[PDB]
Amino acid sequence: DGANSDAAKEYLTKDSFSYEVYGIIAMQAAYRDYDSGDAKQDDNLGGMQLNNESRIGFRGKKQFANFEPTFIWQIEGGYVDPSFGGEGAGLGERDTFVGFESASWGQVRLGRVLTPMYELVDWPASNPGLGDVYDWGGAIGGAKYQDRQSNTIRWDSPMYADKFSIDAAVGAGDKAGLGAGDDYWGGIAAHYKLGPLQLDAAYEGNRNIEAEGQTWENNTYLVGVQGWFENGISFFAQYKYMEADASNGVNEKQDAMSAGLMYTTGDWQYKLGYAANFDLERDGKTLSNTSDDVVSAQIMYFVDPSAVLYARARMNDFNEGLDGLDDAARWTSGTNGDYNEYSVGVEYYF
Amino acid sequence: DGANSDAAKEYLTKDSFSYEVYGIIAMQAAYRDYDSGDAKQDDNLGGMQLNNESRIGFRGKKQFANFEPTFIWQIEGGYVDPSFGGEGAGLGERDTFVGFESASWGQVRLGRVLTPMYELVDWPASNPGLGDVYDWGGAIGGAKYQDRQSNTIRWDSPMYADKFSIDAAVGAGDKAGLGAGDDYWGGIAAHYKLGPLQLDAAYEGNRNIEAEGQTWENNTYLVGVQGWFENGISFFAQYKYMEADASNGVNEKQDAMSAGLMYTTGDWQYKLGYAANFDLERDGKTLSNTSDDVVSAQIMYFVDPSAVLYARARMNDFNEGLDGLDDAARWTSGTNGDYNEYSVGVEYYF
Amino acid sequence: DGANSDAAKEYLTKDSFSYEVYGIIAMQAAYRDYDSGDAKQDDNLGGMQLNNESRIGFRGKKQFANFEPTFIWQIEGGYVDPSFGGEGAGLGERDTFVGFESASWGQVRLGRVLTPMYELVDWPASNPGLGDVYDWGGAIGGAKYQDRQSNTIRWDSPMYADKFSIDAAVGAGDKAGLGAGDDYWGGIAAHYKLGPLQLDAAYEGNRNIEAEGQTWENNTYLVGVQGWFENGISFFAQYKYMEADASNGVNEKQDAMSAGLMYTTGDWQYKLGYAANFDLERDGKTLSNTSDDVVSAQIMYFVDPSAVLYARARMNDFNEGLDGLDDAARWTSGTNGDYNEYSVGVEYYF
Ligand SMILES: CN[C@@H]1[C@@H](O)[C@@H](O[C@@H]2[C@@H](O)[C@H](O[C@H]3O[C@H](CN)CC[C@H]3N)[C@@H](N)C[C@H]2N)OC[C@]1(C)O
Ligand SMILES: CCCCCCCCOCCOCCOCCOCCO
Ligand SMILES: CCCCCCCCOCCOCCOCCOCCO
Ligand code: NA
Ligand code: NA
Ligand code: NA
Ligand code: NA
Ligand code: NA
Ligand code: NA
Ligand code: NA
Ligand code: NA
Ligand code: NA
Repeated sequence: DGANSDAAKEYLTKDSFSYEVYGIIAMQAAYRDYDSGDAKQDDNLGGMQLNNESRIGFRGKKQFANFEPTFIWQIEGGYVDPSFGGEGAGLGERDTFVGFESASWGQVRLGRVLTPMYELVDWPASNPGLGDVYDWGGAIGGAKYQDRQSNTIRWDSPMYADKFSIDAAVGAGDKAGLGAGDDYWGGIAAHYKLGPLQLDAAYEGNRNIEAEGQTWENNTYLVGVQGWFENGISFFAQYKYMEADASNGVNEKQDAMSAGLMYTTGDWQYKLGYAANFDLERDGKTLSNTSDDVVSAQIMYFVDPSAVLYARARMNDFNEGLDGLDDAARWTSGTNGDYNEYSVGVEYYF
Repeated sequence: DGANSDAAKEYLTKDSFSYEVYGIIAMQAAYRDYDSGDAKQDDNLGGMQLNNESRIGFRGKKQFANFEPTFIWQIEGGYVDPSFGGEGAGLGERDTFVGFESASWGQVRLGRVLTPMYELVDWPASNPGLGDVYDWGGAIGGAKYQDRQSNTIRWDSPMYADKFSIDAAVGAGDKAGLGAGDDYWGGIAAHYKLGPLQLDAAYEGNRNIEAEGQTWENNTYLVGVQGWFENGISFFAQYKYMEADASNGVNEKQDAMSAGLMYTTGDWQYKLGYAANFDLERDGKTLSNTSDDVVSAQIMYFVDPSAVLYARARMNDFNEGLDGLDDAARWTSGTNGDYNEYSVGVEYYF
Repeated sequence: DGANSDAAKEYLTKDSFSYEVYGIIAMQAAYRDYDSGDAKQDDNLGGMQLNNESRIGFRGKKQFANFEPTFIWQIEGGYVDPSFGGEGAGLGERDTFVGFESASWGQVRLGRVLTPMYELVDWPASNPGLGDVYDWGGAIGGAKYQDRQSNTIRWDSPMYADKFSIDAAVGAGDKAGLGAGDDYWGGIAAHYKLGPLQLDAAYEGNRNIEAEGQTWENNTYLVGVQGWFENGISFFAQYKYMEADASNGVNEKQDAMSAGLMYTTGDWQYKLGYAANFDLERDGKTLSNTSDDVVSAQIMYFVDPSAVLYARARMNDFNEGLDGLDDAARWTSGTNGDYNEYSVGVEYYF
């Protein structure tokens, strides 16, 4: 089977030992206390779980004899036993790609990677534990952006003048990746280092998204700043603007923000985070109680150059629900209800 | 994505080459002869299969610079192609955990591990081929015990005075691990070395088990002995007592036993095994024909220090069926009918 | 759980470092242009995808102290992100076996391997991109052959007199592997190297195949020739004859062929391929328009001893459909409709 059967194994010279095994060992013991309005649902969803986000990966680089740009590849496994999921992950569930790099024009990757917009949403703005609100939270229809996405081509520019970089990507959408749709998206992000500050801007457009009986277009915009000061204080702040248009003329808009404050001293880092989605507006009308927010606190100990220990507490306050354009409830990260979470964890890199 | 995204890869110093790849290569060619009472069911269930229980694992240890107890981790894949199943296993389907160890207080593991009770049920008492009766066999409702279980914290004591050790564990149940329940369980085992003998006792309690339209509590108790004699004879014997209470007032009790005899000489080991479940009692009344038993013989050849070859033959005689508390047939390991199995196998450890 | 619990890990001497990690990094960017007769279906199925056929494997050999023939084993992962599928593959989805080998009598493998017949169908006769027609295409009922198959024992002879080799195999069927049937199959292939030519012949019989409310018997025969000339010209040609007999007395026949021409000069290889399935005959009557064919062109660049780059174009013309013996449509590789495909790709072996 496959594009060339096992011919590579029969005719090519094996490049023995040209790989690296790597892994992130990551365990979070997390107790969730839900307040959904239903005592049984709270008992099911809440309680103590172990969130095992350990993963194994393989990666390598190769200088082909007949081609100047260096070939790069990566295959990274999924989380081996996350909370709320069964055990076991396949290889290739996380960033998994081939590509080429050259110091002059940067790096082009093909495969499964983070979109330029999602990368900024994810880090720094989803940490610590802000992601239920800022990453995959929100009430807007269609697809505000992809996150980790297969069938993508992504270009990461060089760091021009040691100060300015661009990431650009296009790819197939989720249904298109199964031969079940013709959705697609394109995106671009830019970063500018201004001394102790970094400026970020990003865009993503999704097209031909099928949902709630309509076809959707989404456009999402993001601006952010990150900074670190000499007294050990650092911060980030991000503003995010989401627009969606359905094929029946319905328009939706929602915006969001995320901010974080960190104090690093010695082997310790203290962190506070806040994120909110504001009320969704549909066809000029504000939908009441469609906002979300989360406040988070974290203390982290640099127990080793390769590892951290941390404790975290957060409070999620979600929207009360809304209907999509087909008169059914629209799923959001608030569907299961509000909760608080107390957790301790370890992360280790080999 | 995740509790801390890809921050570990970005900010931590990679602890290169600090891992081990290990594996058990295990293949059993097994012919089954079923006598279910339906000739077509016999043809489907029976016949020759290959039972590929090979698996790959990763593990390592790390002395963190700022923390005295040693960090340990393991990620083990599932069986790559077992009999009666499709091919392919993910990483993390078997014992997969992080933990800490210190010579004074032993070892604590968090993740997916064997329960204290199941570890004794599994070894030595399920071997060779006694498991259909003694491990997952039985007629009792609820969950008599978990076996390999995610969302567990397990403490293994040191071997005090070269004689006495304890294993204790608590964890979330199966539905709770999907956010769909609040089942939980706790267990404890103790081992006492009296020269050539070892004494074993174990307990497990499961709570809030949802099954057959009821909520269940289970309590399971186990006592056993194992012995090694230098004329080459070794043996084990176990008695197991299981009780279950449903929320509609039903009580069930069942007990079981397992015994094995071994003669080891040179590169050879002969083994006989026997296990039985006795009649289930429901509400003080014994249910007739709800018992099971199995007799097994095995010859094992130590073909290498790292590997064994073995041949095995066993006869399973199962219960004749019983209803659960929702007036439908209760699934047991006897549902598919009686069978004999003849097999040869290899196991190899790298 | 398992035939021997975790006893290997507790009692056997670990053969550390007796393993190899290997991989094929394989990425194909493929644009599909469908002409199915329905514009929506054309839009869903067609478009650009990445076909990531990268996979990771583990393999090794061990000379047992007490056994002459060398022990061999392999565990190979599946495709990490193929087109039309989700991401993630388990270990063991591809060739995964244990076995023994000796220079005198060849090699026996137990586990998941290609059948002798399928190996010739796959390479050379399905390349480049002829497989939709010649590999899993075709309209005949039952199972014309297995491809990669679990529960197999396969014997590969030595190359006698440097000229003649045999592969023979038997195994359980797909439902038998789940204990849901008693299908099985046997096959044999032979190869003869006569100067610049290689001659190939193969047979496979499948029995007790359940499909379309019937039980099927299949017999498939194959003859082929491959040639390599010193001026850089090479070719292959293969003929395939398939017969099937259903348990209600219906008989079916179909034949097929595949041919390819290659010109290799320096670091370049040009390739043209053609394959066709001819009209199916059912109970002596030809069913019109049940034939398929494909024409394909490829240019391949040997970018490295370990890697190739290639570009490829093909046009698939499929049958218009047919009913099975239960009066429902019989699925074939033409069910989704005709299409053209343009692609570029890379393959790399480490
Ligand atoms: C849980 N039963 C599994 C069965 O689902 C399958 O293994 C799946 C595997 O096929 C899935 O992968 C498959 O389905 C994915 C969506 N869930 C998309 C990718 C696809 N290859 C993995 N995500 C999980 C394994 N347990 O085959 C092995 C098994 C044990 O029988
Ligand atoms: C210290 C380990 C020695 C274990 C030896 C094996 C013991 C075999 O005992 C079997 C007893 O037979 C049980 C009959 O059923 C008992 C009914 O009472 C329990 C209620 O279910
Ligand atoms: C060394 C032998 C070289 C082989 C060349 C002979 C093969 C030529 O036969 C081609 C026959 O094709 C005729 C029609 O193909 C089948 C119908 O097409 C299906 C359209 O749906
Ligand atoms: Na719960
Ligand atoms: Na989990
Ligand atoms: Na997506
Ligand atoms: Na069978
Ligand atoms: Na199997
Ligand atoms: Na369980
Ligand atoms: Na499409
Ligand atoms: Na895919
Ligand atoms: Na098959």
